[PDB]
Amino acid sequence: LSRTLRNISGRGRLTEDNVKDTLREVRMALLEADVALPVVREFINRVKEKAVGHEVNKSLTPGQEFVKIVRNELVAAMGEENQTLNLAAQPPAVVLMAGLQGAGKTTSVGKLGKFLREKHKKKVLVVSADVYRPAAIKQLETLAEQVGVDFFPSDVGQKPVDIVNAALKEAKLKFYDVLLVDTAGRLHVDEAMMDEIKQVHASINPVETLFVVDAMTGQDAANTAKAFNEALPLTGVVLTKVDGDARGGAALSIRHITGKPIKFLGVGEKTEALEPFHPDRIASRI
Ligand SMILES: Nc1nc2c(ncn2[C@@H]2O[C@H](COP(=O)(O)OP(=O)(O)OP(=O)(O)O)[C@@H](OP(=O)(O)OP(=O)(O)O)[C@H]2O)c(=O)[nH]1
Repeated sequence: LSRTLRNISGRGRLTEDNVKDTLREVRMALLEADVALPVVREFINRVKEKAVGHEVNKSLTPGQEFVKIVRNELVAAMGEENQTLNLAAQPPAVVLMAGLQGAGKTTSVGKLGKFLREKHKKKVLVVSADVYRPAAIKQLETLAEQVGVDFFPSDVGQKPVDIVNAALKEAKLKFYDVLLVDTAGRLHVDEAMMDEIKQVHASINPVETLFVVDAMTGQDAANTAKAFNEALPLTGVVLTKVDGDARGGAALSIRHITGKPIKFLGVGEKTEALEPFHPDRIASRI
């Protein structure tokens, strides 16, 4: 894939124009076909501009220089460096989970609770404002018991905004380092549901607003991301179901469309299947 052609120009000191055109065509084709990405035109142009600017042929290792340009533009396209959760402000840190139904929001709250307790030694509250989907509040409660985080009780009778305000009060009164807020989603982008997410965000003033999206959705993930970024000040993105996306380019798309970093990757169904996103790692893998 992107590996194979990039290997063929790993150590070729000639870099003839046909060799550049052939390498660029397959990277264009693999980005376009291997995944649902349509902004490849911008990536190829930047790689072409840098190659002319840095005079790759002048270098002792022109193919290595050309691949270095491709990797560096890939790392930049994916966010340059890992950005962590916004936990250096004043406790409690409020993290709002936003996204469509089926993206993986409830599972990700459990994943983040495990990650925050085991790695950052933090006290964590989880609350669910999903009074619309059936059994969802119990689903968070069960996940909280599995990951060792505390749960704030919620009921279908309550209205989402009231639930979040009450949990924030517990988080401040009991000195919780982190409050994780799970929210209801719809399966397509819905304005009414987008209006209620706005009121919940306004009430709790979240330090972190995380957009959870399914990589398997492909191009639709970027469109969903733009709509959420437009109506919410997204601080980060969580890409789920990576373990089941053979294509693998929802990542590059989202950072381009939103300008917001991917902070975490969901790589499975279990609570430990969370991995922090490192653009320089992932870029080297492919
Ligand atoms: N392969 C994979 N699937 C994921 C991942 N994250 C979430 N899922 C799927 O999402 C389901 C649970 O998360 P959801 O409750 O649906 O997420 P949301 O609906 O957006 O939040 P919400 O409940 O509305 O608050 C899981 O079902 P199950 O846990 O029953 O397992 P299985 O994969 O076999 O089905 C998974 O199907 C991931 O990282 N990798």
